[PDB]
Amino acid sequence: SEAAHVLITGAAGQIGYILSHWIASGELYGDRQVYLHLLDIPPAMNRLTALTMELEDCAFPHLAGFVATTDPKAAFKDIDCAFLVASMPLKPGQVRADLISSNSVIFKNTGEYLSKWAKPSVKVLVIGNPDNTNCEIAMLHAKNLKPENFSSLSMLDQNRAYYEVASKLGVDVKDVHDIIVWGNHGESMVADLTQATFTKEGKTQKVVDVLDHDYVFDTFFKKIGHRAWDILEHRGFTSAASPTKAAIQHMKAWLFGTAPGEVLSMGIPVPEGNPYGIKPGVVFSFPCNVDKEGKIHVVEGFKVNDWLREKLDFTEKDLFHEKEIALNHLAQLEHHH
Amino acid sequence: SEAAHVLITGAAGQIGYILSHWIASGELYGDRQVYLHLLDIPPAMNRLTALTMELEDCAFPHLAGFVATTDPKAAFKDIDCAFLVASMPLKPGQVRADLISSNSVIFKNTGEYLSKWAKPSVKVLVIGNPDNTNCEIAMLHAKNLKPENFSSLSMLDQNRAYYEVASKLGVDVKDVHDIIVWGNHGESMVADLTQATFTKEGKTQKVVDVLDHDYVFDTFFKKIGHRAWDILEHRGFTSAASPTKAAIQHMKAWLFGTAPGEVLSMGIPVPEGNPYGIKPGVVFSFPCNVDKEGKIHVVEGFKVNDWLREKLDFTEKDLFHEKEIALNHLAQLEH
Ligand SMILES: NC(=O)C1=CN([C@@H]2O[C@H](COP(=O)(O)OP(=O)(O)OC[C@H]3O[C@@H](n4cnc5c(N)ncnc54)[C@H](O)[C@@H]3O)[C@@H](O)[C@H]2O)C=CC1
Ligand SMILES: NC(=O)C1=CN([C@@H]2O[C@H](COP(=O)(O)OP(=O)(O)OC[C@H]3O[C@@H](n4cnc5c(N)ncnc54)[C@H](O)[C@@H]3O)[C@@H](O)[C@H]2O)C=CC1
Repeated sequence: SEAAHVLITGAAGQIGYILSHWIASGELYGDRQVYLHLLDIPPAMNRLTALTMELEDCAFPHLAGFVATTDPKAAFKDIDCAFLVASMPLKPGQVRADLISSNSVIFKNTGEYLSKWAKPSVKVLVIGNPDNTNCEIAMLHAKNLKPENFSSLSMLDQNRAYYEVASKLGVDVKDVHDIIVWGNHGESMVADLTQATFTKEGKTQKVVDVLDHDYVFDTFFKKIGHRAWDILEHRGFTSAASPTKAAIQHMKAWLFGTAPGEVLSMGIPVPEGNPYGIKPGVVFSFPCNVDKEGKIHVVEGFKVNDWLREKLDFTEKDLFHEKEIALNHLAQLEHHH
Repeated sequence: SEAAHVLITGAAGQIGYILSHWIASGELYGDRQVYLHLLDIPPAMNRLTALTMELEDCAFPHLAGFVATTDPKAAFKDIDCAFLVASMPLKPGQVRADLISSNSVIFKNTGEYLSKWAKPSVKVLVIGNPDNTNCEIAMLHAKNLKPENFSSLSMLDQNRAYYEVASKLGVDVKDVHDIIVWGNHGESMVADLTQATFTKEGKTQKVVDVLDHDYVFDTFFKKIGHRAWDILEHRGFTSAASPTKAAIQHMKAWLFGTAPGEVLSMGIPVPEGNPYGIKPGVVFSFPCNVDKEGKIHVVEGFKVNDWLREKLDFTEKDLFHEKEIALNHLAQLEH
């Protein structure tokens, strides 16, 4: 077989460094070889060279080759999947609206590169923040691609939730089931425990039937929400290994399918006629599985109580608002020209 | 199965960060769960805490639990294997004798902790520099353990050599065979291409028969020698992912055995009656394989020409010298 071509943007950063090695080690594509397209900006090219040197010094049997570059054509040409890690960080004094705005241009341009140069079968995982909206913008501006080509990463938050709940309950993570992260990232994200069950001593119960209401519907989202800050506080830098783990997990499931009973939160273009009353037009985190053909499906059968309904409606509203900001910013720049 | 207990020293550093995650992902012990013992020093507590939070945030099914601590006893208690990454760095104005001396204390103490608290079957991989001598010192001070419990990491250098020679030949790494790293780390390391072959267009030839003499016996060793430096110059930090890769490769082979035809350079206490005329009493990188019971063996059948003989003798002499420095320093401290 021919090697799979894999793009990583912002390749010289923390996440790119780990992600490239992990993929080159064979963890993503199994026995198949990989060819890495490694994209960054000119200031970062020395760091990027250092990365390629270490890749080389691993003598990876799965690594068919690589290109390290600042050129979009070289980075996107004939790729099979992409980890869009790079984004424009928040500048001092900026609010979220400005973050959405600055990134809208990057992701418009990236959608255009994808459509022009990537394989029609390309699987694009959006990681750089604001990821749901960056994904929507990239998709909207990729004329030869389709919704099925795009998703955004919410698995980091799901993994955080699983560990938090399992620890609280005093069980292993494998003994907790059906925790879901819905909607947008950021403040409106819905960390849903209302479906969740756990097994302890051969006894299976619902999480919300055992834990205090205060914990579930207050303390829990608080700990999840301040987790990244807490890591930065102690580390001096933001997370790197844990988003990488989640990214590989998402893509591997997307490529080859999920396991029986497995439910992974994934940001996807909202399907028309989804069973949870979400309006098409944005990228929204749903409970998902993936079939052996690599197609993502929203998992049916979960229940929406009044609390969840309100939270879903709020994060839906939030996502359409972000989209509006992004499209308006692009329209204003266009008008100015 | 009960969880395998895995120690990583210097856990809060760059290598420790990646190594802990890679192991927790299941890549070392397969289906068996792991329980990480993460040791570092007092000023690194916050970075260690940060590491544990990220491990937690991966929701690894292979991670049974962890201890993250500055306490020796908690870190070494009932461990099954150890990656000894931490070491005393060279301080400005110090020479190699100083580096050997400062680390001898640390590794004497580590040998004692290992003997006192680790399982008798513990597999100890020494990574922190100077690794051959650190390994020898820890072993000598591990009363209840044996030479079989100890090895040192030379696989990063072998992997570097394979990619260098493959790139020079314009072939795939898989098409190059029998490159070996012998002896000590540092200046006297022997990057041996005299056994090595490669395949291309249906022909197998010796590397030394095809590549230029100046390349093989000068340019090549210089390239391998200034590689770490060149990465530092570009990265702003020392290598991390590549030594982690080699360390997992080494330990996984040690745990389950090597594949057919596979030859891994490994630093081991010199076996009596090894076929390459090396004296017992130091830790020396040999071409090795590992049997299905996890026992390391020196590979037989390689040839020692006059060039290799001289290089082997020089690095051997170098190792016994380093050992002497370390033991003399420890002796001074006693009296
Ligand atoms: N969705 C999720 O679950 C999470 C996402 N993230 C996102 O990942 C991003 C990267 O994180 P780190 O790797 O820690 O950051 P980093 O600052 O270490 O590296 C970012 C890299 O992107 C590069 N870059 C900037 N603009 C670029 C462009 N137009 N094209 C290509 N490369 C470009 C930089 O040169 C740098 O090498 C963050 O900015 C954040 O948005 C971070 C954590 C979790
Ligand atoms: N054998 C090989 O192939 C290679 C070995 N190395 C070795 O790896 C070592 C560390 O590399 P990184 O982790 O990237 O360095 P780093 O500087 O990022 O972190 C080293 C860690 O060791 C800790 N440490 C220092 N003294 C300690 C003690 N007595 N007990 C416990 N922890 C202690 C530090 O607090 C620090 O967290 C180097 O000292 C070097 O000797 C590096 C490259 C290749």
